[PDB]
Amino acid sequence: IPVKKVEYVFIELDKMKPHEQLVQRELEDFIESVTGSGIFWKPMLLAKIPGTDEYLIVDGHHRWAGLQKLGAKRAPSVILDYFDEGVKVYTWYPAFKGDVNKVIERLKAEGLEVIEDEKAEEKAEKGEIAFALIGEKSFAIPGGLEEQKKVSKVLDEMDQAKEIELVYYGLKEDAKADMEKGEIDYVFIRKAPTKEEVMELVKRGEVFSPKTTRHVLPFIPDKIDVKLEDLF
Ligand code: NA
Repeated sequence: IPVKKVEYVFIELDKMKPHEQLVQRELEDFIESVTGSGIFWKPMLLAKIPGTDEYLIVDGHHRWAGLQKLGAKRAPSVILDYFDEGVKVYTWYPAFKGDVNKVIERLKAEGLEVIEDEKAEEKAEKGEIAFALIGEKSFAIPGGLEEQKKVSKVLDEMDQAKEIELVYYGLKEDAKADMEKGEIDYVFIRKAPTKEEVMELVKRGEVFSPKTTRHVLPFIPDKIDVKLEDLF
């Protein structure tokens, strides 16, 4: 898709509402980058929540949260019509380099079930279980939203402890191709939400587990060049 210079507008951070949780490494990396470079270059993508003067964060949770942590006030933003057909939503695929037996033990310690099930991926994609865990073997992790959050918490902890390397793939096919090559061991598969589900969630004040949405527009917003000091 084409890159397009789009006009941004500064929006106050306190008007932005998240729809998903954070990955600690991504939060800390953003803070390190923006303070080290002094430049904010990737605009927030926002959509107004109907009946309010608040915005759904479409893209930029880690940027918003990092700026809030730094004590900033505003961020450059592109305002979208969320239900325009050009706005599409997919998901991310958490994958790891590491020992699946250690991951499974940690998942079970958090009260999750991990069940060998050759239909796990199909069930996950239908929204019937929290995640499928797919590699040499195929496991179902039953549940829904709360169980997805428990899985993600374990992964973030193991990422921080360097027990695994935790990476997020945009495309399931890419994760599977890298597993074939021996670059990753297992991938977690869940169903993407619909846009209607995202907006319903933010309207009730709730959030998904980290990296639940991956939004795509008909164009790529060109990068911008805003000084960090201008956000305060
Ligand atoms: Na997202």
